[PDB]
Formats: sequence, C-alpha cells, structure tokens
Amino acid sequence: DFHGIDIVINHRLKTSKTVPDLNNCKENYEFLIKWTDESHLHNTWETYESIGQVRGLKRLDNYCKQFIIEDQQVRLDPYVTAEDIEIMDMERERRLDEFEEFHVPERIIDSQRASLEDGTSQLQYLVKWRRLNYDEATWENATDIVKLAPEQVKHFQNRENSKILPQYSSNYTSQRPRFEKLSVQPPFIKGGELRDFQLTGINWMAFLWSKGDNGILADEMGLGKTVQTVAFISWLIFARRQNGPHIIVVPLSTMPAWLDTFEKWAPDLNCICYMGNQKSRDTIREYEFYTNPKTMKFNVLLTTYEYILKDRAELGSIKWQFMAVDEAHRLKNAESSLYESLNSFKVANRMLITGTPLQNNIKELAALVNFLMPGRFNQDEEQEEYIHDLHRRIQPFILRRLKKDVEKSLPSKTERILRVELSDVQTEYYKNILTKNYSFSLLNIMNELKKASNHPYLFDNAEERVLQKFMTRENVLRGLIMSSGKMVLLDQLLTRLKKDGHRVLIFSQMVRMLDILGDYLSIKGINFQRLDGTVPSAQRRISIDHFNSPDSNDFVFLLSTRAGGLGINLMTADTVVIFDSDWNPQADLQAMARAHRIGQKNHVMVYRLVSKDTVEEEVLERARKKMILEYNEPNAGELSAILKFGAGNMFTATDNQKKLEDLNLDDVLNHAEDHVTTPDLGESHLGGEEFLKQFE
Ligand SMILES: Nc1ncnc2c1ncn2[C@@H]1O[C@H](COP(=O)(O)OP(=O)(O)OP(O)(O)=S)[C@@H](O)[C@H]1O
Repeated sequence: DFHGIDIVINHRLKTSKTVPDLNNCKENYEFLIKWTDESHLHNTWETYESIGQVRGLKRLDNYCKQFIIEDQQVRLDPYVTAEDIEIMDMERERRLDEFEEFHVPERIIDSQRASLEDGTSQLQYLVKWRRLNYDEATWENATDIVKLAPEQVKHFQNRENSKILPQYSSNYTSQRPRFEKLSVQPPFIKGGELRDFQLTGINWMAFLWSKGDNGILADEMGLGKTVQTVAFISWLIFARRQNGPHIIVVPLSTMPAWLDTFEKWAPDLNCICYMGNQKSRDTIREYEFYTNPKTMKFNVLLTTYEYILKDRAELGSIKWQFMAVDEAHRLKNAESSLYESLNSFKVANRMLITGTPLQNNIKELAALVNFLMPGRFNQDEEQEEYIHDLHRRIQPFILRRLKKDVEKSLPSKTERILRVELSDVQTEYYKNILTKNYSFSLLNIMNELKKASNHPYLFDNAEERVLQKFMTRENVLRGLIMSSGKMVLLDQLLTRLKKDGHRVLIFSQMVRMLDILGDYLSIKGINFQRLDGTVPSAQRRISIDHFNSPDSNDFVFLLSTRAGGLGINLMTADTVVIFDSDWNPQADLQAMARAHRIGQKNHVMVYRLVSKDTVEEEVLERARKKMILEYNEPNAGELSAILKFGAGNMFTATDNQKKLEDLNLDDVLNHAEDHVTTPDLGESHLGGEEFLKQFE
C-alpha cells in the first residue's frame, strides 16, 4: 500500500565534475532502490524522471546530500590524511557489502501457493533474508527463488520429513549407551577438517554424556571451541539418535558466526536463530512448532541472553535436551537473571564455554558448578586449601589446552621485536621537530615523530635534501635505504630471507611509507604487489590471486595495516613484517593472521619494527599492556606523558649512523625481544582422570 522509497543503496555514471551539486546528481546518475512494500531483489536502477512522483521522495535527495555531495566535498580539506581516506573508502564498501546480503536467502518458511488476479496461481514461498530479520520476511515467487537458492529450498521440503526430527529421538531408560571413542572424524560432520585435538575434544564431551555428567570447555580463546560444540551436537543427534530440541546461548557479536559454522559442519541440521524481540517472537512461534495449537520442528535454536527474560515466559516451558553457552565467563554470578532464568530451564545436559580456569572466586567456583550439577559442596590458610581442594575436586569436568599443547597440531609462529637506531638523518629530523614545539594538536606532533621514526622521506624535502651528491639511480637507492633505521635493517633482512625463498608480507600505518618501499623494491627489481582501501574489491582479488598464484614470482607483498582487518588469506607467505603498530595491537594481529590462517603450511615468522629511544616503543609497550587485558586512538590526556620525555637521552646522530653503518642483521635478531601478549594462561587441564583411561 505505502509504495515508493524504503531506502537508497547506491548510484553511478552513465552512457558516455569533481565537486558536484545536487543538479549534477539529478542529471548524471542512476540510483539503487529497495522499494517499500518489496524486498531487495526488487531493487531497480532509476533516475529522477524515470521514477517521478513517489512518497517520501525527499529522503532520496538526502542521500545525495551526504553520499555524493557532502562526502565528495569533505575529502578536499588538506588535513584529511591519506590514511583518513582509505577509511572513508573501506567504509563505503562495508556498508554496500551489508546490503548485498539482503537478496541472499537463507531459509524458507512456508510453501504456500498464492492465487493471482487472473485465475492463475504461482507457488510462492516465504523467505528469510540473511543478515536480515524475522520481522520483514517476504513472500516471493518460487519459480526464481529455487534457481537462486537451491539448498535452502532443498532443505525446506526435507525440513518436515528429515529423518532427524525431534520426536524420532531415542530416550534412554534405565541405562545409556557405552562410552566410546572415534579415532577419525565421522562422515556426518561435513564441514572440512579438525585437528586430532579437535576429535579428542568431542570424544571427551561424548564420553561424559555417557556418564550423564555435563562438563566445561575452557580451551584458550579462538581455539575452535565453536566447531567443537557444533560437531559434538551432530554426535548427540546422529550418534545417540537423541536430538529433541537443542539450545545454544551466544554473544550477539558472534551469532552471525555460529550460524555459518552450523551450515558448514552440520549442514543437514535445522537450526533456528533468535533475532528480534517483537515481530520475531511471534514470527518464530509460527515456525518453531508444528501447525497445530506440541511438535517442535527444529534441531537447534540460538539466542542472546536478552530473550531469556523478554521470552522466558514461552521458552521456559520448553522441554530441552542439550544446552551449551559461549563466552560464558558471563555467568560467574548467581543472582543475575541469566542464572535464575537458566536454571529456570529444562535441560538434560550442559556443556559450558569460557577461556578461563577459576582463581579468586569461591562463590563463582560454586555458582558455575552448582549450575551444571546441583549436587556439590577461618584463617587464610583454610580458605586457601578449600579453594585448592575444590580445585582438583573438579579436574574431571574440565578441558583446557593452549597453543603449546597443539603446536604439533597448528601453524606455530614467532613474534620478534627488532629494534633499530635512527639514521643520522632521522635523528636530526626528530630532534628538530622536538625543538619547535611544547610552546588535540599533540596528535600531529606524535605523527611527525612517528613519521620521522619510520622514514625521513615521508617528509617533503627529505629526498631532495639527502642527496647532496648529484643524477644517478644507484645513488637514489643508496640514500633511500640508508637514511632510514628501519630500511637499512630491512634491506638485508629481505636480501637474506629472500635468499631462503621466504615469501614475505609487509604492513604499515602510513600508506605514504608503503609508497616508499614501493619505490625501494622496483629499484632493486623485486616482484610484488601493493594493497589497501584505495584499490576496489574488484581489483584486490587480482593483486591477491597473483600472489597466491600456484607458483607466483611475487616474492613480497605490501599492505596497509588496516587493509588487514579485511578477511584476506595469503598463506602463500611464511613471513610477516610490521613496520609500525597501532594504539590497537589487535589491528596488528588481524593483519598478522592474514598468513597465520589456520590452513597455513609453514612456520610463520613475524618481525615487528621499532626505532630505539623513539616514541615508537612507548606506543608498542602501550599496545601489549592493554592487549593483555582481554577476552582507535591514544588519549589526548595520556598522550602528554608519552611525549613529554624521550628527548635528550636520544643520544648522537653521527653515533646512531655509526651504529647503522656496520649494523649486523644476525645480532639484531638474536638480540631481539619477545612481544609477550598473553596473561600466563594457567596450566593445561587435559581431561578427566577417568576418560584418560579410555584412550591409551
Ligand atoms: N578444523 C577447523 N578447520 C577450519 N577452521 C577452523 C577449524 N577449527 C576452528 N576453525 C576456525 O578458527 C577460527 C577461530 O575459531 P573459533 O571457533 O571462532 O574460536 P573459538 O574457540 O570458538 O572462540 P570463541 O567462540 O570466542 S571461545 C574460526 O574461523 C573457526 O571456523
């Protein structure tokens, strides 16, 4: 009824200036439109006079006002950094990449053929839109859905036959099946792999079920503990044929995650997301059960804690088999309505997830245990043994492994901090920049130093000034390398590891700096490409695929640090360089794990570069010290400190050059620090005393 403009997605050029005004827009562009009373396949490429009179029309103009005009305007400002731009760029991307998800269908809810205004009737569905929500799902024409979304359809019909429905569940009376052991991953888990330590995992949760005991998965974060739940569900269903209704509780941050993981490793499963509190609640009830006013038609549902109260009412009275919960450090508390309402639930079983063993908590120690098993349990010496007893007293219910325990299983790596002097040049630059000041601005001041520390060429007269020796090309490198602490080092670092054929990644904050290496490499004659927000998706894939080319001649590959946070896999490199790092260390690890990507085949060597007695190390010693408190810019406040000395202890220039002069790679590397980035993780709880018996 209310027909016209839901929202405006995009725009472009046509069939043939730089600061445009509305009129330009109006005249040179077609625009993308989700119409109201519609959905995202029904987006059209229209122009002003191709659409005409339509309700809430202004809200289109408003798009130009911001996304063409005032965006394009804003860029001009010379204080807008290059760095700044690529953000604005990666930004468009991110937005329009979300929209691309709304004509990707993920479920189907009702085969219900609709009569049409002829005498004709087509089979129309009822489509759940990915990244979208339960409110706002649309009936759409079968005929073309299917030729777009075969499986989710294929799934649909099966979705009410599926052998694995909930009531075909086998319910163990006096007894319950023998504990067993699976030395190889059972076919019915169809995703891909799972390193032995994965198997071992499921085995454990398994064996435990076949004791009637629930346990806790606390292996250090990012460690597969999702796949390890997913898988272990497949088992409950497909291996103890009981699979009534299952429920996993999740961080809203990561449910988009789980969902993929499911239709990756347990594709055949019928699992249900719980997003929306309003029109969802009501929508879902029309999907969850069977058509009658108590057949639950779904294998697995998933939520945020949120809906465990807004909807404890309905959910409370549901007969549940298995319950897990991710990043559930969240439930140390015994009053928090999670607890009170999760015990308000009917569960045969509990797996629990956290990346942590308890220390302090005595009451937490209780609340967690007393949650998953309602049947458990002075001078400071006496509260110290009690916590220590009840420590071991629950060894059997814990699984905890760390990096080192699965080093055999995984692409090990190695973070080294190579710290260099500043070139005689750099020194003097720094040192002068200092002079000028202390007389939000502090920022560029930081920047100038940051720049100085990386390379003098970032600055304007630099190169011109350096080479007062006229104009030769050998020389152009000669000064280009040697005026820079980092470069000098790096120079023979490549030289050397490019003798060992190490395929090499390099990141920086400063795209300008990238340019400069960009220079370096072409002069030296080395193959590579460059990346960052500037190059459009379309492009990227090609600078990428050429590096990962079956036997490519690219033997290095430049990137923005922010480029990293992308989603881009370059395992074809065995070695990462951080030229310089962020307020945020994670930004560096994102970028790291573009070759630390859990389908890596080498040992990954990671060199973080810092210049000695520079502000640089304060930024990095900051990084760690935050990025230990775990599981994007320095404060103006704190910033005062970080700058306000490092200045006269910054020694000679000609000294520093002397150092650089006959610097030796090896020493630098055998002197190299280590970047310590993990609270001592505690000890490995490698399984339950019992279980262990059954494996050897
Ligand atoms: N066998 C596997 N094959 C391929 N990818 C895997 C495997 N196991 C884990 N992963 C991936 O490793 C990445 C990080 O693992 P996650 O399962 O998200 O970590 P996690 O231990 O669940 O962390 P949480 O949920 O915060 S405690 C994910 O992209 C997983 O899909």
